[PDB]
Amino acid sequence: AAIDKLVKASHLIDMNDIIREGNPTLRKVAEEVTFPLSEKEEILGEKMMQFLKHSQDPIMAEKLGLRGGVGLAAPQLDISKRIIAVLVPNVEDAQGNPPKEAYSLQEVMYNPKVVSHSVQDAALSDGEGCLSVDREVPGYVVRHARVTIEYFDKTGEKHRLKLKGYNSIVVQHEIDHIDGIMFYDRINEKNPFAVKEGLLILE
Ligand SMILES: [Zn+2]
Ligand SMILES: [Zn+2]
Ligand SMILES: [Zn+2]
Ligand SMILES: [Zn+2]
Ligand SMILES: [Zn+2]
Ligand SMILES: [Zn+2]
Ligand SMILES: [Zn+2]
Ligand SMILES: [Zn+2]
Ligand SMILES: [Zn+2]
Repeated sequence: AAIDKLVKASHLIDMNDIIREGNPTLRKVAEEVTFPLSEKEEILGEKMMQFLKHSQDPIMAEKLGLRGGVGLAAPQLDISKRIIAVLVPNVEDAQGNPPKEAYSLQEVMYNPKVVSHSVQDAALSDGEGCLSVDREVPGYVVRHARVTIEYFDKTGEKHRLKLKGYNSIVVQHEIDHIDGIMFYDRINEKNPFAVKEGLLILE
């Protein structure tokens, strides 16, 4: 089982742990976790966060052969549980000063879901990618501009959070993975770059 390989104390998640487009696990609805968490589930969360951390450190990323990334969902590791990790850094300013907060979003989320959202839609100008998808896929991935989410942390504490902009896009993309939805499911079928009036194009 994947879970045993991934939770071994010395194991670091890398690209070779990521399942590929076509693997049926990517299209399942992932199973809810129960609290208190098993050790495996707690460790998996930690390994997932560490993966993002490693991904974002140019030298660790070079060492492990990782591209930079801000999100990861358990189904991408062949684990059909509702566990996602998100790590969205703030950027340095023009003078090279680090931001006051390292991250605008940093969480391992258990059983996350969208509980409400804006009528307005948004999409990243540059489109979206996927660690599991080894194809070029152009177009606007159309999502909710703003969302309210609930989730539980590793302790079982419930959180409720409003998200907008890029962080909104990120959590939606991850939650989609745990529902068996892929980014290109949300790209217009006739014209990948169609803009419905009022769509927020995010720079
Ligand atoms: Zn591995
Ligand atoms: Zn069940
Ligand atoms: Zn722990
Ligand atoms: Zn490390
Ligand atoms: Zn609620
Ligand atoms: Zn709705
Ligand atoms: Zn993804
Ligand atoms: Zn929705
Ligand atoms: Zn399509």
